[PDB]
Amino acid sequence: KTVVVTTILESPYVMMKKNHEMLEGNERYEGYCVDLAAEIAKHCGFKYKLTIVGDGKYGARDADTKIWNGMVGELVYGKADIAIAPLTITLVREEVIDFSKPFMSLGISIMIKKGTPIESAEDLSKQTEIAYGTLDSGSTKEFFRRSKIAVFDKMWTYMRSAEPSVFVRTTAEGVARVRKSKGKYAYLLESTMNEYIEQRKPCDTMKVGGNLDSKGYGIATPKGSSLGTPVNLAVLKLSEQGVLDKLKNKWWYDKGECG
Ligand SMILES: CC(C)S(=O)(=O)NC[C@H](C)c1ccc(-c2ccc([C@@H](C)CNS(=O)(=O)C(C)C)cc2)cc1
Ligand SMILES: N[C@@H](Cn1cc(F)c(=O)[nH]c1=O)C(=O)O
Repeated sequence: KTVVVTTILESPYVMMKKNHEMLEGNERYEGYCVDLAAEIAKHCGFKYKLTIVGDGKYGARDADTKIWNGMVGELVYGKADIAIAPLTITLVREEVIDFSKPFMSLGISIMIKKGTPIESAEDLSKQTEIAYGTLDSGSTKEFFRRSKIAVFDKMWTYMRSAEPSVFVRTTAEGVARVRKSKGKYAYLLESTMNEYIEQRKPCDTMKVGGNLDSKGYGIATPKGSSLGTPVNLAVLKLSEQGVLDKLKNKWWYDKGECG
């Protein structure tokens, strides 16, 4: 059968090709996870169709109805066979879907407009002049909402009460907000995205400080799927053959624009 892959528009993992109007099917998209999908499919021996998740969400569970949205929802309710995306491995997700060993490491990080007098989360937490926010749904938001760490708790308590809202609906919105706010907004986002943006014109943002946590993205399958095992073996093989490194370099650094 043709494997249905759910994924999400997020640079440089999955992007629309420049002439995507005149192209169709999987050929409409480019990026790290596009390449990774091709590799995994080659190693597991399956045909596949790339589909952009309907609600443009990563995956969150409603506290009241217990219903999952986003890519995770697509997996749990039988809409997709596999998610190949920068989907963070988390405990609550692992309880309802299966993850491969991780294919890329990351941690929550801080993005500033160059010139901003901020070097750490503690720095942010100690002041109010510079606003700061996260993506409105996903593992970063959850990290802050659930954290028992003093500094991070202080930051969450600030963020959920800030007027107007400091949360954004896409990474693009967060980056744009950094660039337009003349140093008065800092954006908390996954280090991988931060590092990508740092390598792109107009070269006016930077990652500062260490990461706030350490985790990974994994390939996800519906719980108890037969695809789970071969997909995991493929991730291991791609890791050991240096393919994951080659792809990371390909999409992040090989054509860097900021030196
Ligand atoms: C959710 C967490 C439990 S976690 O993210 O899974 N682990 C946390 C821990 C600090 C950690 C975080 C990230 C990494 C890490 C290390 C390597 C990789 C890639 C490059 C290869 N993954 S692999 O499994 O080692 C490989 C042999 C295929 C991806 C993630 C390893 C350990
Ligand atoms: N990977 C996350 C989604 N996600 C993406 C980002 F770019 C980010 O900065 N924060 C975040 O939670 C998830 O799987 O929920």
